[PDB]
Amino acid sequence: MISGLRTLEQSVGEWLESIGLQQYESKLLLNGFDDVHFLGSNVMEEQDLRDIGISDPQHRRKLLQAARSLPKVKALGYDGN
Repeated sequence: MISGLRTLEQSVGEWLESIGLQQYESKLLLNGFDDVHFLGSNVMEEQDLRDIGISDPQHRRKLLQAARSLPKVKALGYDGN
């Protein structure tokens, strides 16, 4: 999703709360993955979400979309602001 309407200051809880996965926050926190400024750095692959607990499809594809949709991402084409 090249587009997205979100806040420029959201934490793990709130972030996951916007998608309804705040319940799995504990898993994303106990795995030292709470770093919101790493969602774009860390691999954040399916296996990563599975190792923490998120082994669901609607929970893996969602966390991967909201994670990659974040700023500071490897430019692939067409620069923007």
